[PDB]
Amino acid sequence: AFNNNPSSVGAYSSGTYRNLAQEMGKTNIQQKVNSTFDNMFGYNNTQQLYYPYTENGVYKAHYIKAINPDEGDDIRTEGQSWGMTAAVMLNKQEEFDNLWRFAKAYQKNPDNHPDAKKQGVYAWKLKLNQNGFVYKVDEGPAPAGEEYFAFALLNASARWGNSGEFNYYNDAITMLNTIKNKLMENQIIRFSPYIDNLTDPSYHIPAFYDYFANNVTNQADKNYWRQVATKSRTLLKNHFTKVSGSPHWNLPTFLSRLDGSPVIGYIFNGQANPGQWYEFDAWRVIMNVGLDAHLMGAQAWHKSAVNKALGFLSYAKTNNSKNCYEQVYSYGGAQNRGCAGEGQKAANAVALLASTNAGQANEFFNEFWSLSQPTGDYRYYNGSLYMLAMLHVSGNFKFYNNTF
Repeated sequence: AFNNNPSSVGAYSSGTYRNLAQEMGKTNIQQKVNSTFDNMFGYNNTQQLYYPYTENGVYKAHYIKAINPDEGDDIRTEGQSWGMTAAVMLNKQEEFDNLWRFAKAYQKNPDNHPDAKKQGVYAWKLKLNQNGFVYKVDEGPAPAGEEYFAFALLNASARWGNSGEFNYYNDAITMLNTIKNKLMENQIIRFSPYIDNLTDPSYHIPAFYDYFANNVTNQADKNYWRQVATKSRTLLKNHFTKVSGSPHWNLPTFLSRLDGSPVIGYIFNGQANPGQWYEFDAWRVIMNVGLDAHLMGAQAWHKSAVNKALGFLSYAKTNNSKNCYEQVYSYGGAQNRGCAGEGQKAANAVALLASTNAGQANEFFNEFWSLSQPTGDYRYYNGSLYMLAMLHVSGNFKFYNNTF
């Protein structure tokens, strides 16, 4: 029985986590969740994304391989912090520290970096030189990584304690301070440290902030993060209000102004796509809403947000000869980028945690649950979200609080 009226109390306060998959009637879920991790983390160059990093043949750490069939493989912070996240969620501590060692060592920018805006942040692109070593391809942050880096670490601490190799809890504070100091603007997460009145809706994870707050001890910082959470929901609320119907047709967008306006067209050099596109990043907004609705409780905006989004994708599936919804949508029109992949389907599966239309829910869930785990060239992004979505639909994405 899908629970078509999600609690306005969150899983976080109540300690009651939903098991979407279970509700949807499914079976052997934990197996899937586990096999999912196991494959993603097993040496098989198939679903695998977890790769060991050796230097002169002395093992160092592990990293998540952002597998690139076009531009050629690189190493991004996002997928790394995701790795750490899944690890801690599945009590895989061996793997966790492997990835965190890598991150702390190779992704991190020295705090004596000439550029202050780059200091202690995490280089978003790293690559493997033909010689065999890691180096920074791009020294600018992907603030979402640091976001999850912090979240992953707070949990790691709470789960395993900080007497091991890594003092997760301190590592976590540093990160949190970094985000405050290098990745914010009026408490709204930057799309970059260099542009202003700019955010990426897909970075907002209101519940994470609330969580951060409960895991910082001093009364000043509790407020900071509680504020950031308030503003973040507000942001998504507004953003979602703004995308309602014409001209946007209820799909969130790549970039946003802090008021929640979709950034129309190009506004800076390098910008892959126009800001008003529902694309690879925007894929995650309703996924984040679900997560939020689940953990922090479902308000109406949540419900409307996921529903209408999902609705359009549903409605669009009929508007198509190839009988699917597409990867990119501008002003409600198909940008012809092929049919939705596993990661996009995975995203929408989580979104159902705020959904209320049970019919819809079955449409979207059975579509994700039927997929086989991402393999091949485009498997980095899809597999990463597949893994996250696996924890989400299985009652395995939990907030683990530290006690003081």
